[PDB]
Amino acid sequence: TGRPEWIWLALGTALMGLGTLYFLVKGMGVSDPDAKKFYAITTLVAAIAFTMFLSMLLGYGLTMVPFGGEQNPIYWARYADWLFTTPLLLLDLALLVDADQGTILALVGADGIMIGTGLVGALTKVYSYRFVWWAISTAAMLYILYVLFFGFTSKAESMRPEVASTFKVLRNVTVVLWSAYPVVWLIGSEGAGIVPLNIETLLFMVLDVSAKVGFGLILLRSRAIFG
Ligand SMILES: CCCCCCCCCCCCCC(=O)OC[C@H](COP(=O)([O-])OCC[N+](C)(C)C)OC(=O)CCCCCCCCCCCCC
Ligand SMILES: *C/C=C(C)/C=C/C=C(C)/C=C/C1=C(C)CCCC1(C)C
Ligand SMILES: CCCCCCCCO[C@@H]1O[C@H](CO)[C@@H](O)[C@H](O)[C@H]1O
Repeated sequence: TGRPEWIWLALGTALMGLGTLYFLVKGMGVSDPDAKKFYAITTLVAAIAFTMFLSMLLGYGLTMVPFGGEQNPIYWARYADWLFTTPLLLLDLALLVDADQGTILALVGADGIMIGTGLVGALTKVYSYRFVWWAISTAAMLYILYVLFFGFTSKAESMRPEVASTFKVLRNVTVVLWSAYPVVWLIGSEGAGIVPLNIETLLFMVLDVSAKVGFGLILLRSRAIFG
């Protein structure tokens, strides 16, 4: 009939909006140039989330895809958000540990794949191929999560305990939250259609807010971002 997911779009909008504005204000107040690069990335992550939630709320970034004999709604704008915001989040982790330039290029890379395949999955009309795309995307994601868990922690260990242990909290936050997205896609409106669209918007919304504003509040309050 109508669109019951709207409420969680509206609450996502509110939350990314407040977070964007809060980061903007704290970021403008501080003088340290190193701390600033973190503000700039993190305020930008939130701002993009905000604009994409707000579009969706207003009914944009939505398409119908036929698969399994039905006409099925898919919010593709969501992938336009992730395309930019996930790699910016990795750049935050990467600058915290002084990652080598070519590790960063690998992650951004893996990441582009992850979002690009997720999206193609979300629009494929042969039901089983949707899961082929989904599996590739999850493979790229695991690769990310591996490098953050093995490669970056080893890097963090070269840093003062305070930047290491901030990194550890953020790594920990990223691993738990990111590792849930594939499960939601698989069981929700984009995959098996078990969990309906409203409940799935809710879940992604909570993961997104946690993965960006939650992440942001942890980083941007740390002494670790100061030079
Ligand atoms: C240097 C010179 C360059 C030459 C010209 C090229 C410039 C083009 C830029 C990139 C092209 C993207 C096109 C686009 O369209 O973007 C993506 C999308 C909108 O989706 P859709 O329209 O197909 O949805 C369904 C369709 N149906 C609802 C209307 C029926 O959603 C989004 O990522 C964002 C939506 C808007 C963001 C909200 C904040 C500010 C918006 C103000 C302007 C809006 C004016 C109408
Ligand atoms: C602010 C948004 C965040 C941190 C979003 C993270 C999203 C992912 C790690 C997405 C992962 C996906 C898969 C692993 C496979 C299927 C489709 C994707 C895009 C949802
Ligand atoms: C109310 C919503 C507006 C959000 C403003 C987000 C600001 C994004 O961040 C911007 O990144 C620049 C690089 O281009 C940095 O060097 C800056 O400090 C900043 O202008």
